Amino acid sequence: TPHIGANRGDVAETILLPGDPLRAKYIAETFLEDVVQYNNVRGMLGFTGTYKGKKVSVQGTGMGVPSIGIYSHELITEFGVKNLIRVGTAGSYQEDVKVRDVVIAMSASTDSAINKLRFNGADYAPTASSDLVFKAYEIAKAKGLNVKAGNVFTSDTFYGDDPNAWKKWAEFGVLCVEMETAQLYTTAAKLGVNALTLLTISDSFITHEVTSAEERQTTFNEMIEVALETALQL
Amino acid sequence: MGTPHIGANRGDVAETILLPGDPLRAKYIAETFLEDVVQYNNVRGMLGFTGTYKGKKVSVQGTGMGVPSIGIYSHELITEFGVKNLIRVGTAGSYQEDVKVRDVVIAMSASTDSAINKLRFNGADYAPTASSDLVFKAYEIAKAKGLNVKAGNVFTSDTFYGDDPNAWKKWAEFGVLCVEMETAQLYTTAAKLGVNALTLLTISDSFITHEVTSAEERQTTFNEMIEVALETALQL
Amino acid sequence: MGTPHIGANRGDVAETILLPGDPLRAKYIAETFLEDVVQYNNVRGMLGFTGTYKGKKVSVQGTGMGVPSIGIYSHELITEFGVKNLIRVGTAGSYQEDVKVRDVVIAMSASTDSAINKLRFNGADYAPTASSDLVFKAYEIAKAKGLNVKAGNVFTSDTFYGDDPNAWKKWAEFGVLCVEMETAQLYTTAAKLGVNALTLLTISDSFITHEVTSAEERQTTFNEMIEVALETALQL
Amino acid sequence: TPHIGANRGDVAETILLPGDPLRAKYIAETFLEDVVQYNNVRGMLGFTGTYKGKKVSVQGTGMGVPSIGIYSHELITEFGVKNLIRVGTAGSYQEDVKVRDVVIAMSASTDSAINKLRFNGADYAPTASSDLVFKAYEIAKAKGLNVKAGNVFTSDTFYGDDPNAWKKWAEFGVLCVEMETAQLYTTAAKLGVNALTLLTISDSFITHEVTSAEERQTTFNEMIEVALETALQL
Amino acid sequence: TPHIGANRGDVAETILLPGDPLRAKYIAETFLEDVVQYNNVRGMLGFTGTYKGKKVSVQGTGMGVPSIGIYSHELITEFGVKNLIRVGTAGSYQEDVKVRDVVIAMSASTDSAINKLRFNGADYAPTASSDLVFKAYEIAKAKGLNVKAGNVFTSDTFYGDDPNAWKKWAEFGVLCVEMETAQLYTTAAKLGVNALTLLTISDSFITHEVTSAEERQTTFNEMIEVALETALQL
Amino acid sequence: MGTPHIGANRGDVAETILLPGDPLRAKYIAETFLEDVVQYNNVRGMLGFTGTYKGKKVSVQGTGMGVPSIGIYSHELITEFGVKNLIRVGTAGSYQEDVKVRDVVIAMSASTDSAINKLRFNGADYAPTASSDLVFKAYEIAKAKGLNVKAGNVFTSDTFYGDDPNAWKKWAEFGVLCVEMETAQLYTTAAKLGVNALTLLTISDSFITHEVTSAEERQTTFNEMIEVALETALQL
Repeated sequence: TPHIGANRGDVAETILLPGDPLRAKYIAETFLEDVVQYNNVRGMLGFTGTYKGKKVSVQGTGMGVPSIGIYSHELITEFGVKNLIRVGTAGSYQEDVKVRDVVIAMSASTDSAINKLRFNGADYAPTASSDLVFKAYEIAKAKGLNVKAGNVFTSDTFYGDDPNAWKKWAEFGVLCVEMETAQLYTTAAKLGVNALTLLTISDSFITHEVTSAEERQTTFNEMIEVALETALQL
Repeated sequence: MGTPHIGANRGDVAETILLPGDPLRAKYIAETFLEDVVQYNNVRGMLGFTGTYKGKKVSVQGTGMGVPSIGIYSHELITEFGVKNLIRVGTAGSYQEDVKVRDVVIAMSASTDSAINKLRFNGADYAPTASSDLVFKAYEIAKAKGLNVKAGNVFTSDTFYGDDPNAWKKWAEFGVLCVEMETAQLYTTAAKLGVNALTLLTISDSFITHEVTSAEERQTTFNEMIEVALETALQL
Repeated sequence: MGTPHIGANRGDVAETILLPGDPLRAKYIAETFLEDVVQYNNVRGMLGFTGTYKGKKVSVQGTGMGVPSIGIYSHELITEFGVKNLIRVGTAGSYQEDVKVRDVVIAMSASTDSAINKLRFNGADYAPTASSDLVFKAYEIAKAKGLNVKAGNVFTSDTFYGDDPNAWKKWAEFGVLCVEMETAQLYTTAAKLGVNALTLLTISDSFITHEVTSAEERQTTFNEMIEVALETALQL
Repeated sequence: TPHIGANRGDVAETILLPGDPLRAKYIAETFLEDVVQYNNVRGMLGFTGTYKGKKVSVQGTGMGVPSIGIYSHELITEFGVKNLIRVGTAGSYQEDVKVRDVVIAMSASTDSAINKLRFNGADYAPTASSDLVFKAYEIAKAKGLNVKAGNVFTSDTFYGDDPNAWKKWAEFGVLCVEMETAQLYTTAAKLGVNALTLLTISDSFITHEVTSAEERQTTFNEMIEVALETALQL
Repeated sequence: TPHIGANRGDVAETILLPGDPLRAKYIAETFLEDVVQYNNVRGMLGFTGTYKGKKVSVQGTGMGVPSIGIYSHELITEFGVKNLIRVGTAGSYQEDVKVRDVVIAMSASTDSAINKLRFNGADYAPTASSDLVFKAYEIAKAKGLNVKAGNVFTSDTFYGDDPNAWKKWAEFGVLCVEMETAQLYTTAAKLGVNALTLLTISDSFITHEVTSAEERQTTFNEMIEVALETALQL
Repeated sequence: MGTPHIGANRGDVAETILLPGDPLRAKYIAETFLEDVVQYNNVRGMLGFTGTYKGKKVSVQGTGMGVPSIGIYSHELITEFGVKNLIRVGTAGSYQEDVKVRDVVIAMSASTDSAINKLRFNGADYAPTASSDLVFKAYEIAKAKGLNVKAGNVFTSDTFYGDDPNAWKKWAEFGVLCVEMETAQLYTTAAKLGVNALTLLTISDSFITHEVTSAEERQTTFNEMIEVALETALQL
């Protein structure tokens, strides 16, 4: 409510969640029919339309655990959302994981304290909904995409103090780093709904390639198609 | 051209910047208080503007909500665009009976439940702290404006919707004035990079009372805060 | 010859291994499902066997209970004996009403109260995660076998007899399927060493219901799990 | 009571708190009139007198968070003290911060666990009373002292294992290291009273200058004058 | 019960606890008369017999804090065991501590989280029963053994990532590393019974000597004799 | 001459030192038990003395209260003045019914809520431990003196006035004998620097009973403890 200026009914049961509200705009204009914009509070654009006849929503979450914490909670509790598919970007930690590859997050490691606080310092592993993982994987394979499914690192920090810090995570099989998933999976689990993160590799700690701002906003089409086809099967 | 989060050139951003959380509030500040306004950023809709206030160049830009979001923007602004003075202008919820709605709070420091510094200092407690020159200038301006100003510790929360309704009380017992979501990061980043930072906050609600205020009332108080921030900007 | 915990030579262990906690369960699996069985380990009574399943070499070995115990065995098996695929086959207690006794759980990941990774990552939260190729193969086999299969997060407990009877509930609220004592270590070690790991679990009891099952019933379900693990082994 | 051998009434509402009881003695003999010694328990000297007609107290706290924890608590709860002004010494972490400079602590970073324990591992920032900060700053400026006001580090450890450990703190703007303030500010906040720390730089991690024991006890007059003038305005 | 397949009465009041069940077998066959095997669940052999006329038990615990946590709890609560003497192996952290030396653990440092969780992150020091320490020390000295008594490190990890990690512990006087004692001492203290760990040095971080599997199982006789003589006096 | 906290020369301090928390107790010990006493320290009023006991040189010095205070004094004494044996002689509050007022406790080890070692060992649990030679000598002396002596774990508290009246109980359930404020630091420092340390404690009050004792009674028991410490000193 304080953050989404709309009524229950305005948002579909399944929603795609880019971090960038302008990417939500792009998805809505490019892939959906009969689009209605239901939110402009804080510029966090949210749209509802149809994809091949099925109602779907798309809305920006902003960057970081706390921002997506706010939007995922409100979407679930106040708008009755049941399936949440993050479509985001991430920096590769693996030579095997290339700029513009698509990755499924089975789980999310994190340096956020959100769960450390709640479990008295133990290690909760935020985990994807298996059904969504399986469906998204199958759709991807049927499309010719060599999609990997594994652990991603959700960081609070884009500009770390130590340029070599990523290497410890990569040694333990972490595919890439992004900034939202540990929170999305935690909240989905807590509230009894379903969540999946798909990512497009936008930067690389191996080769140091950086995609442009325009490229991230309007050209990562493969992940969007996977997410939409996934939504269609839910 | 720019950074992956700010699509502008060096020179497009003034040396002093105001930092509302909401990019629509940046647009409002720019339209309301600045002359000859140019928009330098639209990446991710994170509106940023540059204009003059009483003849002096000043910028204003949304940061998004939360420590990680402002961490990205403050870092890029300082290292890529040469920003020297960063003044957050936000809203907060009061934890104290004598911190009333429509009061202005100056953050001397920020407590937090974010893990950003716990990681950095091997589990020790770093206290993110405001630039004193900015605290002193802002206080004297606010006072002379006749405003009800408090200066103290604020709580930078990582979690808006927490498990425990009463958890704020522990912080309130230890004198914390109010809760917001950005300041510990702003102060840490400015300290690391050797620049100047200040957070000003209008009290928009109270965990203690349930006083209601009109939109006109809220606008007037917000404008007062912005004036304090801009008159501060003038003296740097 | 060997390591201080496995008294065998390189070559004695197949590239894929099943890992019951109980070495008497390793003996049972070997006798029941494997041909031309050779025992390669008796050090500390930690029985390990190598035989063929449908003509393919496969090993099976007890790990002991707990993160430190499986930490020793998995490390030695991988680094000294060249094991590439490690499939734990265990029992677990259900934390969920729809995770019923005699169900099979595939661990996609493992939460834990062990400090092994807290130490490694400076207090951050590493999520030990299964090899997806093994998760996908095992799921499809179990499904086609008509089994009631769930795939999700399991809790690797350091303490069987804890101070607090209700402590599991916090984990259950956050979707944890069941509790066991080895998986976070198995997944972390396999990830570090660049090999493949999977945990399969039969639900032996419930924290929610108190359903009773016969030994024949328990044997049948256990055999089904082993078949899934061995049919998975076949495709690697 | 177990630690201060005196009755309510014997201590003034405003008190100066050096760590060194012999420095309390010095302040009392040098700056106060009509001095009465109210405490000698454990040799922790405490005096009450007048400064320009206003009643003030001065008492040693001992070194370290736990010692000042004891004395600040007893002073507030049993003796009705309302304003607590620590006048201490500290080692510089900044080239800008010279031996014999005076510093105001706006806040205190710490490696003490006192607050980690209480806030479930979150980061409480012990903070000075703004009124005292402003008054002390103004008095200092009117005296010709270039006083800095910023973050100080309260350590449990004088002799650290790592000779380079201080450098991380200095990178993040920490002015100097002392051993009391995080506790004084925490207790003052908890009990609803007012606190300020003034420090004289007695050692330097930059130049390695060390002042003598005599110098710390009887020659740091500038901070004492600021504190007394501050008390006078309260 | 789930882990020990026997009835109250089958186990004596004093028990020796090697980690290795085959070492329990060795002790029982070599030192005890009238031996009965009371446990074979999970192959964790347990025996009861007499040593010089006094009933004693010996049982394997398995390796690691969680495994001994299980067996020590069941032994105490369900079988009425009152004295628990671990007879284990450990790797030396001190040039002074040689392969085949015998060590008494007065206390156990640990990297286990078992107590961090329980004491809100404070530092509980698991400590031996003084009576058993004194008796075992005296017996050892009367045998000609130069026995050391000090702090041992209970680790969850045999194969650490950092080959130099042990050096910090050795600097602070840690004698050797093993994998059970912090748990045994914690549980004994909690349940109000008595515990002692004796160790034989089986590996050395100084010289890199490694004893064989056979040697650990059947040749560490000196510690066994000390433990048995200790039991006899209880 | 000296250190910033001890105003004396090398040679002024004996190789064995007794360490009361209270410097007035150091003065009392020196006057009561030592011959040919010289005061070597008055810095910060932290009285230190050197005299002979039965012809042997021994020192005695106040440490102040708390881990940080004794951290300074023990470090300087060892590294600058060549002290080899450090024996704290203090008071403590009992956590146990069979640890009665006027009993003597020998600290085998010290639990703590200080963060000194949590920082040092990356969040692991170091157990500060007494020198066994000193534990054994002191126990045998105390026993032969007919004293009621206990040897075990003590709790080194960082906070005298804690938030929670019942918090000691957790420690009491896990066998902790009593609470004091210095020992974890003393034992850690002596271990680091390769020297010998022991804490002896007279039980001055009880968290369990509320027994009252006369000053004469308290003096007698304290003198007994000092005798144990000094007879121990004699044999080093």
